[PDB]
Amino acid sequence: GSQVDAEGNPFWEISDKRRVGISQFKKMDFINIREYYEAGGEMKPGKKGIGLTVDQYTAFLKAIPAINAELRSRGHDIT
Amino acid sequence: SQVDAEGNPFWEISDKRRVGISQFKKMDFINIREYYEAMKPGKKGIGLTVDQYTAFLKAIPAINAELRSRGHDIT
Amino acid sequence: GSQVDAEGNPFWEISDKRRVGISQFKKMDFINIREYYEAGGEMKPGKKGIGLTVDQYTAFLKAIPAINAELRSRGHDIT
Amino acid sequence: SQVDAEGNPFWEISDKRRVGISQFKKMDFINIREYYEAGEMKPGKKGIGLTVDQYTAFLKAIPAINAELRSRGHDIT
Amino acid sequence: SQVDAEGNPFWEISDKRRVGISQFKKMDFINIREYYEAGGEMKPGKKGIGLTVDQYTAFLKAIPAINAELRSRGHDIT
Amino acid sequence: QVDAEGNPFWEISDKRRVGISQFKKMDFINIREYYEAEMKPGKKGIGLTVDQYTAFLKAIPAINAELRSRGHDIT
DNA sequence: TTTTTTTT
DNA sequence: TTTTTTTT
DNA sequence: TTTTTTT
Repeated sequence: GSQVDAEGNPFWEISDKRRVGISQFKKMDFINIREYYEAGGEMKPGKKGIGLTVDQYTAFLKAIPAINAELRSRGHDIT
Repeated sequence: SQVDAEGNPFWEISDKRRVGISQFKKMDFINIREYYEAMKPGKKGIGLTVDQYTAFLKAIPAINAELRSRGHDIT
Repeated sequence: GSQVDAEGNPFWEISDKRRVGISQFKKMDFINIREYYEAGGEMKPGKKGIGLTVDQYTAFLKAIPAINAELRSRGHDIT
Repeated sequence: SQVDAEGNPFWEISDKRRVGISQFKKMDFINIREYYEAGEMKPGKKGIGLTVDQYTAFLKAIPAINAELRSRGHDIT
Repeated sequence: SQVDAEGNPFWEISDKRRVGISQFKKMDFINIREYYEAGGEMKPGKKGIGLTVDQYTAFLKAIPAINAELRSRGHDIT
Repeated sequence: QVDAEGNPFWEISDKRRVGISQFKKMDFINIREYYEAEMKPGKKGIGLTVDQYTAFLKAIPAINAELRSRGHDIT
């Protein structure tokens, strides 16, 4: 479910140490997919990851049906 | 719908950026990564497991919702 | 018996590819039963497995006598 | 000690986690697995299936792991 | 005299049993093992034994005795 | 050397024997690990049928060849 | 300069 | 949305 | 004290 950090930036966990988040930066929005490390009971973002510009994420959303199909063909249950 | 040098399929999301599926040791990963010209993979990027990629997928409608409310159009 | 992984964590082999290990996360102890894969030297933990809270583990331990009894009535020897 | 739909026995280790024995390809398995609800209770992705040899190797390690857990402050009978 | 998927030599002795040489932790092992089919590719199974080079050589020393006893029980050995 | 059953055996290590036995009318050539109490046979090990053992014997020169070229010393 | 741990 | 398998 | 988001 949709959580929020200190800055009020929304994130969703996709692992125990991996998130997707929306942050703002130099007037633009960025969708980040990144590993988090633990630092003093809190979670900071780490070097392993990628920040998507809004358009790069929408190009991504369009390749999803093709990705989904190929996965199934390899025996995965994609709902 | 392209196919790379290894034989894995990809989809360009930028001049330098790709989404792909690769198999490393019988195991499947969904990679989102920057590429530089040799076209080799670089520092920025992430290798998602299937479980991780499906968790992502379930979060997508809400992400789009929050993206929308910040003024972006997603279909 | 108690071998130590790269990061100081105790593990016990139960197979050439499966292990039980103790490790910390969010400052709490987790008992992991997980299969490992080889990679450029060391065995690293894999995606196939389950990680137990300590109470989950002690609940398992409470179930062991009855499990042993049921395996024996299927002709397995259990020391 | 309870019985599932497949008639197998299980012991609950938490609200959505189970340990149980099953037969499959005339072999016995120790299963430690997450379950989810569906009109009723189905096994999930997270989990492992132990061959009895693997399970007996486990049993052998228990006193050692138990000692470790006590040295970290856990109460383990 | 054929080579497996990993790249090691082996010899069949049954329908599902191989003798093979593999390297592990810098030492050579001679495995006498049962294999199963899986992904159309025979993989090593639970049943078998891995010999260190010293155990295999000790084993070769015991062969003429083994052969003798088998012959007296009526088996032919070349 | 003879074990408790009456079978002959040959030590190939401090805990490992080669022995011949006779179960259910056939002859087995056993390569097995044994353990203390009065030694008794362990799970780890393999019992060959005479045929498999003869197939084994044919390989031996080829195996010795392989090991020798890995610098091992075999008479 | 790619690619597999950790609950409620 | 299950269920395995070398190497002293 | 001990590396580490954002084209």
